[PDB]
Amino acid sequence: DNINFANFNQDFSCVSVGYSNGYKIYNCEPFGQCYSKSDGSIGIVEMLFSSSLLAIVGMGEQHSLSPRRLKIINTKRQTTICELTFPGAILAVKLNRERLVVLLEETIYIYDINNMRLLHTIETPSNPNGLIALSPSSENNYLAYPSPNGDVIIFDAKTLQPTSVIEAHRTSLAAIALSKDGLLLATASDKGTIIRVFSVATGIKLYQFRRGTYPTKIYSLAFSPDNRFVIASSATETVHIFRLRHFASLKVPASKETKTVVGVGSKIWDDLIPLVNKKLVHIMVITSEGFFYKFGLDPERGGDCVLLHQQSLF
Repeated sequence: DNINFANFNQDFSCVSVGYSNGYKIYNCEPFGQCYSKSDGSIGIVEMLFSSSLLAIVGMGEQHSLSPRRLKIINTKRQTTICELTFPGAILAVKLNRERLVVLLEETIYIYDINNMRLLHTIETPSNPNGLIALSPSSENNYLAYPSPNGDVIIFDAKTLQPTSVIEAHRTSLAAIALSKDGLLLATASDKGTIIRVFSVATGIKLYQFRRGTYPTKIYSLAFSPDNRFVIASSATETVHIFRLRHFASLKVPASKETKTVVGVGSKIWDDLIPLVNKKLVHIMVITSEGFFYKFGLDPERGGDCVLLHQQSLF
């Protein structure tokens, strides 16, 4: 394909992948397949941390799979928890320990993941690019989604009330992300010149970073799990690392306008590199072509990140 879909789980410790003939789970550290399952064509396959709970959506209409349907399964018990049938293409599925959120182009569905009770529905301006962020923290259980121009609505998925409207950018968003603890929001507009970081709990703009001079498509934002860094990849295939312009950067070895998703490992590693050992933050890049590139970031010195490993998800 080489792949239909690939995403990190919530703490960047695994990657889930959908293919024309099934889905796989990979551990990031060390890299290797830890689950495989033959099936139909899989469009979305999302994890719940490293539990055995998977959320699965078909790519294309099949007998037992569809883009309009969500299957919640348990890999250990090898059972189906439920299936939910929606009135249109599922653009995104996000999860934490208290909530399941399902995104359609003009509707957000919020579930209690414990009993699968539909808790609340949100009608929205068209979100064809399927932008959404859901806090991995049940204590700070916030949901962020755009409301076009570049407004971001913050929603309290615990109390089911709106919290704030953040005027992130003048034009429509290209990318969005929340921190591990749910408390920081990072944004970029479709112009991708400026990256912003907001306090979710107060709406306060904490940071602002210039990605570059000329506009570009930002594919992906991510926080380090300690809130020390925010990362951004784009169509130029330059990935920038901003420490809360760049403290560090790296170049993804892929053609221009290759879509990427980025993640950062939670631990600092004592990598042996040409010899010295350097304690490095691991930045991971998944390309639409199914390539997995792991770079090492010097949290002290920054600069251009060394490529540590290339893997393949196919």
